[PDB]
Amino acid sequence: FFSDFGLLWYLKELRKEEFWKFKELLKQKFELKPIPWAELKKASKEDVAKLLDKHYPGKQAWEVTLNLFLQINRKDLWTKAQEEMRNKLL
Repeated sequence: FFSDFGLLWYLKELRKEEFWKFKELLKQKFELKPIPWAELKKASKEDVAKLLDKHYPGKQAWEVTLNLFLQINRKDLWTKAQEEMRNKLL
C-alpha cells in the first residue's frame, strides 16, 4: 500500500461497480496495447495493480489509472494521487 510507485492504495477505494468499469475501460488517446480480457475477467484489485505494472512501466501505469479515475467519477482519487506526486516535488 505504501510503495513509492504503488497504485493499489488508490485502487482499493473503488466501489465494486466502479472497479468493474475501470477494468472495462482497460480493455479498450490510449495508443498503447490493451490488457487482454482473459487476465482482466477474473481480476481482483490486487490482480489489476499487478497487471498494470506488467503491461505499463510505472510512469504510464499512473497516467492510465489517473485518466480512468476521472472517467468513472472518482475525481477525489484523481486529485489525491496528483497531490501525492506534487508533494514529492517539495
